[PDB]
Amino acid sequence: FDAAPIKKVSVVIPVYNEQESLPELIRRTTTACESLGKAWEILLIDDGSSDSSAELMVKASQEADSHIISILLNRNYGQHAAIMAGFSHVSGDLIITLDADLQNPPEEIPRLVAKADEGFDVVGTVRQNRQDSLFRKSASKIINLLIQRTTGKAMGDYGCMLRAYRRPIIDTMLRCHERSTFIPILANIFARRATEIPVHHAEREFGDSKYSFMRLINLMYDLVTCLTTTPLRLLSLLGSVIAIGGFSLSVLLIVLRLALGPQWAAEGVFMLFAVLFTFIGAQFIGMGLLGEYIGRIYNDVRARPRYFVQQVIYPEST
Amino acid sequence: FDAAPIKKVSVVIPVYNEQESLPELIRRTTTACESLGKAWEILLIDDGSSDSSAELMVKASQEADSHIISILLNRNYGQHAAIMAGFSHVSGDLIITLDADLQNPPEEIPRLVAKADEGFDVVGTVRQNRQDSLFRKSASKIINLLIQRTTGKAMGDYGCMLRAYRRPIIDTMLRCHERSTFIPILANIFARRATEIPVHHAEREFGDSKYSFMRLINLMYDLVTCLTTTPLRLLSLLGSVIAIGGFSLSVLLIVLRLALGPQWAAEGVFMLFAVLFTFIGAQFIGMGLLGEYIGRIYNDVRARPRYFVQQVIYPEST
Amino acid sequence: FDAAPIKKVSVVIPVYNEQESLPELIRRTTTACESLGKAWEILLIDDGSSDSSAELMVKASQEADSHIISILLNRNYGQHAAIMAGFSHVSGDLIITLDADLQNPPEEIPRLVAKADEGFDVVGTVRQNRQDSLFRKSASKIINLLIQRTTGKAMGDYGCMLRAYRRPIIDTMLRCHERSTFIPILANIFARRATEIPVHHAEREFGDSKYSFMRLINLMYDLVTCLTTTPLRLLSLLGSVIAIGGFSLSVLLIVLRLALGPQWAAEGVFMLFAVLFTFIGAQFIGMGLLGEYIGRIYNDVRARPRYFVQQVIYPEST
Amino acid sequence: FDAAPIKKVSVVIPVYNEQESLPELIRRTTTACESLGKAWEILLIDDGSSDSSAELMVKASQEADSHIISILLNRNYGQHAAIMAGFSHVSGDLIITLDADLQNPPEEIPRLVAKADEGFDVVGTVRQNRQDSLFRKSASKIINLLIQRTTGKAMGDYGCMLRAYRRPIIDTMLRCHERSTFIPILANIFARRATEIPVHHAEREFGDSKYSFMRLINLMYDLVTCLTTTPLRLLSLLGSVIAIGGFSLSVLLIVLRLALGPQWAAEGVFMLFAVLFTFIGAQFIGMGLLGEYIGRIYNDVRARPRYFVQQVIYPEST
Ligand SMILES: O=c1ccn([C@@H]2O[C@H](COP(=O)(O)OP(=O)(O)O)[C@@H](O)[C@H]2O)c(=O)[nH]1
Ligand SMILES: O=c1ccn([C@@H]2O[C@H](COP(=O)(O)OP(=O)(O)O)[C@@H](O)[C@H]2O)c(=O)[nH]1
Ligand SMILES: O=c1ccn([C@@H]2O[C@H](COP(=O)(O)OP(=O)(O)O)[C@@H](O)[C@H]2O)c(=O)[nH]1
Ligand SMILES: O=c1ccn([C@@H]2O[C@H](COP(=O)(O)OP(=O)(O)O)[C@@H](O)[C@H]2O)c(=O)[nH]1
Ligand SMILES: [Mn+2]
Ligand SMILES: [Mn+2]
Ligand SMILES: [Mn+2]
Ligand SMILES: [Mn+2]
Repeated sequence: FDAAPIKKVSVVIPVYNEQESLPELIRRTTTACESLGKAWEILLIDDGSSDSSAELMVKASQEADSHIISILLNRNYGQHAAIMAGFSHVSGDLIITLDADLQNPPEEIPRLVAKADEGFDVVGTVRQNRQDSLFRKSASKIINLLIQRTTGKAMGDYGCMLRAYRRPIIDTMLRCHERSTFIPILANIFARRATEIPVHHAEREFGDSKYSFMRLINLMYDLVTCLTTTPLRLLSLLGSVIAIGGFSLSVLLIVLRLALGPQWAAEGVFMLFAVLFTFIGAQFIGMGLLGEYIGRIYNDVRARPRYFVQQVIYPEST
Repeated sequence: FDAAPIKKVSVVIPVYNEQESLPELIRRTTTACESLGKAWEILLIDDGSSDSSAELMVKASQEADSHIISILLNRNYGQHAAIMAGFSHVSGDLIITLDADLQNPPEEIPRLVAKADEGFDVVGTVRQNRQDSLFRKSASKIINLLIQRTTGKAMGDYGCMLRAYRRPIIDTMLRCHERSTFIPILANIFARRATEIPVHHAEREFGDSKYSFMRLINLMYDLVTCLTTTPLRLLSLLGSVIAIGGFSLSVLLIVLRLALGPQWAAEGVFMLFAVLFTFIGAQFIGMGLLGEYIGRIYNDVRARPRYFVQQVIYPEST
Repeated sequence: FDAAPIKKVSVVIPVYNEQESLPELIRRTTTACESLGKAWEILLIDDGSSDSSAELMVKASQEADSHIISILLNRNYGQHAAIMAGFSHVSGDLIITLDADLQNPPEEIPRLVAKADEGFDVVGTVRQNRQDSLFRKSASKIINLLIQRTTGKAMGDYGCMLRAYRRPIIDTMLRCHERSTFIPILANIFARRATEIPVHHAEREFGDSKYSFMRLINLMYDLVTCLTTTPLRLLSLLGSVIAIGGFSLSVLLIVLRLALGPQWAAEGVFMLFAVLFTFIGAQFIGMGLLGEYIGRIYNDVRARPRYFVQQVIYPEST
Repeated sequence: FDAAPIKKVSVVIPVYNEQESLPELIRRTTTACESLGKAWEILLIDDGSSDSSAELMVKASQEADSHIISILLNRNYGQHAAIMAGFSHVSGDLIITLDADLQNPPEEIPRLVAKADEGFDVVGTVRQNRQDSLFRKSASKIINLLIQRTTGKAMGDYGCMLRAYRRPIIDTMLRCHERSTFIPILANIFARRATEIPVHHAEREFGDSKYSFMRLINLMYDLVTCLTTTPLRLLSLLGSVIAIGGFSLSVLLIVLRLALGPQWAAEGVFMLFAVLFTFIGAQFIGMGLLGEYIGRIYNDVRARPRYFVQQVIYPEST
């Protein structure tokens, strides 16, 4: 777990129509950062805000002895794209991500900085006081189950964006080819050592959440497609089940009619429907056959590392 | 909006079986360009013309003190491919695109040059006197709706090829991997600042329009495929609707028959048809599942920028 | 048509289980090449022959003052792959391709060399005395129709491998990414100027043709897939036709039953079948929608030139 | 078959939850390697073992005068990925692969080393005493049939991982783009000369086999997808068969009804079902049409060599 000590830190905050909370956010974040006794930097990214957020950001950047860098984008690209834009400019050894709605307490930064200074590459967080509602709860349960099945371990909370990373992870991720990503998952791919911290949560003080239904469906699709290619494998299973059922039912119908003779007027249509079901299952099998190669192409185009080494131990003589 | 002043301009005109209009076009364009009081250049591209257009082009290029460069292609590749070929040779700071049928008045060039000299990267145009016909009007309405939904702003008129660009945009676009493109849309992807101008329109004086039905369907397909990958997402919605309807209808049939007893001779076939509809919906869901990964692969292969920066504002101390 | 004069020539002959014809082939080819009065070279490629062809090839290469180079492959890759292997070693300015079964008269080489020396990049050939049989004739007719529709001109005869190319074409083709190709078509993509020559044809003197039914189906698939992506567009047309027919038939059934009342006992099943046909057509439309993006990806991965320039004509002052 | 003599050898052993067999394995492998009278090296790779295997590996590496290198991975990637990780560090001229369960006798190493020293690039092995059970036997029969059909020769036994390779093969394979591979097959792609050796087999002394049902299905899929793209071609054949059958049956029904008049009450539904079957076959044809291009894209993205040269024989004068 040994690592070089941290001497500078950077903070990345995506902003999108959050003029109401920005004034308090700036003061609280500045106080928290100054409480570290460490060199600090702040970067604010405007994801195509329609309100006056950009004006406040530039005004803050123009204040005397200001440590705030303002970055403007020509349109709305998304939260993670803005985070990548922020990463492209950071100069500190440790990177902190934070939300602009102020639901994440800025006062938790020093704990993350300390734990990362112990030597850990990636430090996560878990919301001890987490709202419970059937939709979010079920989604989180299924998503965490899939994540632990795939990665081999559970990360506690994936939806919390209050996290810390070291610069090498940022440099590694920034060179990836894939255009769409989920930063918390993509970070664990290159992490040699990880930990977590409990933190408390609060509701947004002003405005409304920007994640609508479609903007949430897109996020779910991105997450699932970034995790695994497994869904392409269930089509063949479903087709096999349907085909076996149809074939067995047709054979049983033939045997029953031969043994007992005619029974109903609509017997022939039933046999034809059974054959139709068998063909429909064969169609699912074919689609899964296509999906296998499609997934292979996707993985090859992605060009992720084929393996990751945790450490190498040579003897006294190489 | 500050930018370096313009000192040279270049004009690109695709030619394809337009011998009738070329003589007048050359004179009018030369007069318009000379009215600028600016260094000017003209490039004519032959997109595999079958008539004598190439002979007229070479003769014009061979005239004394001629500023016309003639470029010949071994076959018909298309309008935008010819425009790219022209861009590959331009030397001026500002680039002007114009049609050879002379429907676009060459006299509007100085206005575009002046407005671009103000500092704007991309200057468009809008046809104030635009022909109205149900086909074109509906197509334009739907296309503009989709464009404003995707890009976030409307461009006024996409079908008008009388436009201006600065050289950096040309260099950026010329290095893109994609083989098929729509220049007006691809230009806005890299534009930091854009404007528009009203202009008048006229019908072609000679000949007939070269865009047939199939040559228009191909253009529509290219435009839609260059805009977005959304169409791959509607298949799953349609499948979900069909499957839900079929399942509900089958359950209702079972409940009704149990409550009221037999009602019709053809009841079983109705249940079988309901099951068939459910499976057919599942098939659409599977095809959409494939489409998600196909779109991901397409975007990754394209390799467009993940974000574009409008400007960065550091404090007095970096 | 001006070009540098030719001073050396090279000949490429694929060999695959042709020991019977090789002795006569070597003598006739040597005589023909020596009749040119030009520096000449010969390359023989063994495509994994099971007979003693390799032994004869090496023996010929080991003869005193022999101009024959023998190349052996670890397995059977195909005719065009062997031709590419030959191209990878040629040193002459002009390249000649010839078959090993001796159906192509070696005595026609000097005519090709002379015509190429006139300046033409690519010289083809046409079989004046061509066997007629329904299978081959219909296949050639349809293939030539498609080729002339796509490329814009007809090449006369595509199945004749007796052809000539200049070295720059070979170098251009050899750097293409695509693993499967049809050399005659891929050559015309980069040819600035082409011509043809009539030649006579004969049946193979010994052995049997190596192209079986499956080995011919694979060749047809390679040719069609190298030509165009159009076949992916007919699925949507077929689906549209089927859906329109089904919808019209269902509406007509409803109208007729309302106007005239009940007519048959099996009316409901007919309506259900009409709805089923409509959905089946929608499925074809969806598959074509997928095919559009698949073809786009294929073209982008291929990375062929976006345009080819025949010549550029600057004025007296650049 | 001439090749440089071997002076150093390396051994690669994947380890995954095999603490029970590791102590005996280390001693037996050390004795076998020391019996060669040749410079030797050993590399142990931990594929994310949950038991104490890593502790034993590091302890062995820390022993005085130890020739064992221990490599740890952050998670379970697979057997072949671990073998690739081992290959990334080997320094010897010849590479030996061995299993950790000790079913492969380590005493067979010197025979492989000697035969490879004769000059062969790749040396395989065949299990003379092989367990027979319907599942494994049928799978091996079909797999070997497909392998010999594709590659042109049979390898004897593909499931035996006790094999030897020279360093150039390792370097060639290590630069391949494909993320998923089957090492024995991928090795033969670049092998100029290969041989085999009989060896005896034994059951694992401790623990249980780690290859479950799903972990075996994934391996079968990887093997088949690495071999060939043929499965995408059978869909069109099946569709053609179904469509021809349906069309013939419908025509026969029409002819029979016209000749003999009405015969059954359910005649119309039979004709409709025949039409439905024809359309279903057309759907398979379309899916195969898509599969052709998908396979082309897969092969192009893979970027394997278009041909491999066994040897070149120039005359006395080049
Ligand atoms: O398109 C978007 C949506 C959100 N955000 C930012 O992401 C954070 C999450 O805000 P939101 O309230 O939507 O998320 P919630 O906490 O309600 O889940 C905020 O800083 C937003 O400004 C953004 O930059 N772009
Ligand atoms: O394959 C084509 C079709 C058109 N054009 C050029 O594109 C412009 C548009 O001409 P057209 O009359 O077809 O378009 P319209 O103005 O009628 O929409 C003209 O300069 C044509 O010469 C071209 O270069 N290649
Ligand atoms: O897999 C193959 C098949 C053919 N050929 C060569 O291609 C030419 C064509 O021979 P074939 O008689 O099969 O073609 P045909 O003239 O009958 O169409 C001959 O030189 C063959 O040796 C080859 O190199 N590899
Ligand atoms: O995910 C896996 C599965 C197996 N193995 C190793 O591969 C070899 C094969 O072991 P197993 O007993 O599963 O194969 P079997 O010989 O029973 O077919 C052993 O050295 C395992 O440690 C591995 O490294 N990773
Ligand atoms: Mn919020
Ligand atoms: Mn026009
Ligand atoms: Mn022949
Ligand atoms: Mn075992």
